[PDB]
Amino acid sequence: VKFIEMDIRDKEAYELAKEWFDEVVVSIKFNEEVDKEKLREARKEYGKVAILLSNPKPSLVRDTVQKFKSYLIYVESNDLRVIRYSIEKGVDAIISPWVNRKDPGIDHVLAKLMVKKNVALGFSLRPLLYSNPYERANLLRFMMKAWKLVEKYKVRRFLTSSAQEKWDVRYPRDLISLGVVIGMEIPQAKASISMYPEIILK
Repeated sequence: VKFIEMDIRDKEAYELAKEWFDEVVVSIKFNEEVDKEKLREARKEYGKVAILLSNPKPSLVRDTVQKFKSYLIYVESNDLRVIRYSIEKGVDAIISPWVNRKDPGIDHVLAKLMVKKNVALGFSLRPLLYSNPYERANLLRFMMKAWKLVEKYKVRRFLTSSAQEKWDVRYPRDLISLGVVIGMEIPQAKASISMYPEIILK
């Protein structure tokens, strides 16, 4: 089986993940404008790079999906309006929408739209690692609820470290264990780091 890490956000984490996965995608964060040159080099260098829009305005999302068609586009936002809109615009993935929210960041209506628009939901490990015991428990609760919805409607999904440091990276074995903890069966967790990433990449 070919395991894939869809979201690495640090150079040293990338080098380590490359030793453990068949393919690693590096996410380049942008908040106001997407820089073609900053991306261009990443492609030649890393090969596979995703544009990560962090708390973007709707206009930024629209522009990006139009201009950069050959790039994967991920959206991280805690604004339900932006999340819904990004899904409608057909971005490739919504990453951990429950972060900085008091709910899963996804519901029945949104899950249905995600499947229709072929948008994936990315489950990040990082938040759990950086949180204290109490915060971790709340995050897990929201992640579990998000998983049940994703499973119920067959929404594409993937597990990822979303690593910012070398020590945030995890071997497939341990990402699978994360999947089980949030409620996935072993095969589902395995598919979340192989089959689904393959479908998302095409």
